[PDB]
Amino acid sequence: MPHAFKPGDLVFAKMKGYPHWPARIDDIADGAVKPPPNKYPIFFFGTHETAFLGPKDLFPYDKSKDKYGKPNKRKGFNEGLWEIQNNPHASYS
Ligand SMILES: CN[C@H]1CCCN(c2cccnn2)C1
Repeated sequence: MPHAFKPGDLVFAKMKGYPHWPARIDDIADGAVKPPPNKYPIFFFGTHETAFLGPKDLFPYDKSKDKYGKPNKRKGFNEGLWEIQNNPHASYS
């Protein structure tokens, strides 16, 4: 049975105006800005951007990749697909 989201989990993350996007739940570094309550720091593969999202916009990657893991024309998306498949836990700093 599912647990709550934790750092390192792989997802497709939905934002307004954008396709479900390959991403991961990030950790929060000592001294860094924390998310709002009930929100997680989401690192978007390919764009390397961070946004804060709640579970309603988070789709676990294994269950969802057949639907959402196809090439997209949008900037960064196909790099993102490579990252989540090939090195999803690397530093992209
Ligand atoms: C994939 N393009 C969007 C997706 C959602 C995350 N976006 C953010 C969030 C915070 C800052 N900059 N960009 C970029």
